[PDB]
Amino acid sequence: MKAKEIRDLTTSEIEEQIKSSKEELFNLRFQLATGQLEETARIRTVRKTIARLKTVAREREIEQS
RNA sequence: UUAAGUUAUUAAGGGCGCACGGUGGAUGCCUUGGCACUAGAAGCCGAUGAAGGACGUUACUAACGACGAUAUGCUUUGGG
Ligand SMILES: [Mg+2]
Repeated sequence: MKAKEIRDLTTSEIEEQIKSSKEELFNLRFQLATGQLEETARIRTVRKTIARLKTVAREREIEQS
C-alpha cells in the first residue's frame, strides 16, 4: 500500500492497518521458518508497507505540533 | 703352435657440449593505488547525546559496503 492511499486513510485506520500488517508479516515469517513460504517477496512488501504507515502517522503527529 | 713386444674394447659412475622438460618469479609491458603540488571552497562536532564503536537489518547471510526494530531502507521535491 502506497503513501497516497495511506494519506486517504484516517489515523485510527492507520493504526488498525499497522496491526494487521504486523500480524501478516509474523505469519509469513512463521511459514518461512516451517518451510511453507514460496512467495518470499511478500515479506519485504509488507515490511515496506508498515514503514510507510508509520511514516505517514509520524508526519501527521508532526504537523499537529 | 710357442715366445717376445704392442695396442684396444669395458663406463659402475663422472666430465664437457647439446636437446627437451620441471621448479622459481627476475625482466618487459600494464594499473586498480600512491607521492608532491596549484587554484577555488571550507576550516569545527557534542547533553536536541559527539568522535569512535557493539549489536542487528536481506528469501537463503560467513564477510565488506549501506542501513537502524520504519534496518540491504520510509516520505517528499526536482533530475532521468
Ligand atoms: Mg520524482
